Amino acid sequence: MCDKEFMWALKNGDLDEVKDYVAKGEDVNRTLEGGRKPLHYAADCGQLEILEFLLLKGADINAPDKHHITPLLSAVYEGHVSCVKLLLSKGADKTVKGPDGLTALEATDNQAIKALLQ
Repeated sequence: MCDKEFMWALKNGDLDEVKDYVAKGEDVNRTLEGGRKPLHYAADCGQLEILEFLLLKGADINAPDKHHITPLLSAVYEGHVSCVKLLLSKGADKTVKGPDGLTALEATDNQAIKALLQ
């Protein structure tokens, strides 16, 4: 009944706001938009701090089924890749849901993304 605050937080780094909601009892898997999880906005723009958060609890780091993709690639085409680093540190593999060797290979040419293909 208020996705705005809940959602507008993942992106505006209001990590303190998304932290209060899950403070209830593990609920890191609610499509706030219509077909996306709170890990795309956090990865796409979570000051790299928000992604590790809602991931610490559950782990939509792989959940994806209809999105046929995992959030590590979300940061890949973002230039942040500060998350991908501490990301696979948990696993998240890299091609566990992408097309194929795309992951970091066909994703770009900067040595930061290629860091995940390491």
